[PDB]
This record gives sequence, C-alpha cells and structure tokens, in this order.
Amino acid sequence: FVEDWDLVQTLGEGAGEVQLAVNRVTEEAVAVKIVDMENIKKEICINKMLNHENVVKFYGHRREGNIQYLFLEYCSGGELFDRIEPDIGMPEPDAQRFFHQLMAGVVYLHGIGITHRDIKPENLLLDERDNLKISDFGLATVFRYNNRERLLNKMCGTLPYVAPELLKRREFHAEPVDVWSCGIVLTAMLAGELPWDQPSDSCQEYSDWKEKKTYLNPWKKIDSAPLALLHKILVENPSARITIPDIKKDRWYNKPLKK
Ligand SMILES: Cn1cc(-c2cnn3c(N)c(Br)c([C@@H]4CCC[C@H](N)C4)nc23)cn1
Repeated sequence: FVEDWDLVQTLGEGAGEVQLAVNRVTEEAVAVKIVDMENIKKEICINKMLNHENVVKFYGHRREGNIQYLFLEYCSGGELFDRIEPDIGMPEPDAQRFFHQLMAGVVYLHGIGITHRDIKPENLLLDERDNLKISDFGLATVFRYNNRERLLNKMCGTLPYVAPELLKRREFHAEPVDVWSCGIVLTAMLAGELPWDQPSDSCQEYSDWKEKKTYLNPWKKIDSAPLALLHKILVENPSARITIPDIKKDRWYNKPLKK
C-alpha cells in the first residue's frame, strides 16, 4: 500500500495543475505536478540534478497515458508572494533571512550550471519552518556544461522581474539575469510593491531609478543599508552588475538583524 497516494487538494494551477498528495500508509505529503502531454522531458532531466536544501526536491515521475506526473517536495508554507503585504513588504529581518536562503539556492543552481530564468515570489515556496525553496524548473536551462559557458538568447521570464539586457540584446549571460530578478524580489519584500512594469527606456519608473530618484517609492520605504545593495544589483549593464560572491560581502547582507 506504500505506493498509494491520495490526492487531497489542488495547490494551484500553472501554464496544468499541482495537487497535494498524501501517502495512504506513511502520511508523507508530496506536491504532484500534472501535465497533459520535449519541455516536460527537460524539466524532469534538470530536476534529477537538484539536491539542495533551498531547492524543491524531485522524487520521480509517473506516466499514466498522456498525463505526466512529477512528484516534488511539498512546501506547506505556500508562496513567498503571500508573505508580502501590499505596499508594506515584511519585517526587514524576515526579508534578509529569505534573501540569504534565496542566494544559497541560486549559488547552488549556478554552481551546477543551471539558470532558473523566472525567479519571483510566486515561485519561491516555504516549508513548515519557513525555509525558502526555489520551485518550478519548466523554464530553466543549462548555461554551463563541461566548464564552458553558453550565452542565452531566448526571451523568457516575467516582465517586472526581467533584466534589461534581455529586452535589449540578442545574447546575454545567464547569471546576471538571475541576480537581477533576486534584486526585484528583495525590493518587493522590503516595499510591498514592484518598482516598474519592465526595465525599458519607455518606463518612467525605470528612468527615475536610473536617475537615482530614491526619494520616490518604492525606494523611500527601504532602509539605506539594503538600498545600497539594491543600487549594486539593479545596475543596467550586466557586466558591471554585482555578482553573487560580492553580494555575500555586502554590508546589509552581513548585518545582524533581529525583530
Ligand atoms: C512546481 N512545483 C510546485 C511545488 C509545490 C510544492 N508546494 N506547493 C505549494 N504549497 C503551492 Br501553493 C504550489 C503552487 C502551485 C501552482 C503555482 C504556484 N506558483 C505554486 N506549488 C507547490 C513544487 N514544485
């Protein structure tokens, strides 16, 4: 009976659906991604490579006909998105802890040559202890193989989170794009709002940021220390943008915080 699972509820939709399943014998819970049914093949393949505390674990996949069944780590705390109070954000110490965990997960992925490509609060899930877990590898790809980097050219992601070079350049490096989206996530956690619809020349809010008008929202709501880190992350030129090893040296990143 240990292979029997009960589908107890729908966790959400994407894009098929994701259901919560409980083992009839052990009562273990697992998220099941159901796809009706090339893209799915890649998602499973990348998933098989993943083994990190801040990345959703992959348990396997069953194929009952035309429907694909991805068995993944269940995150009972739901989406980080739901911990962000609109127009407020969340307490700075909470935002810092989630940011630390997000960087740990991203460093791990980059170390194995994988880029997520769609980092945002809806994809960052929380377990029963509020530990952050990067989810959904349907848009993920290999950017380093046999120690040789491959440039990306495919448009993908979510506009408010996408780095400016995606929209402007034919090819671009993978890592700075994920760094940028993490900076937008940090902004959202500390301000409860996204800074711009997209980082384009045509976007007034993006121009304001480039002109350093930090007396305007959402910047005005962010303390000087984390704001200084955002100044280093949200840099238009990806070659000048701060790297993760340097984010780890940042003053705010290393500031002891307590609620
Ligand atoms: C791909 N994947 C999902 C899971 C997953 C695990 N827990 N979980 C919870 N609690 C919710 Br709410 C969602 C919803 C499922 C619909 C999309 C939402 N972003 C997240 N997905 C999940 C693990 N891997």
